[PDB]
Amino acid sequence: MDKVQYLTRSAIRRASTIEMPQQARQNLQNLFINFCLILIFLLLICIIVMLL
Repeated sequence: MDKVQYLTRSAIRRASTIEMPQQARQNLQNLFINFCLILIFLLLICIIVMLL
């Protein structure tokens, strides 16, 4: 790596934050529900496997 490091930095930062600063902020919300889903369900799936 040597050029793909700065080329990528400007590929998303100067494209996904200047053209969709209002949408990207709202879309990022999906990261919260996804983690919370996998974070709370990873425990429930164990209740049935540890009993049946």
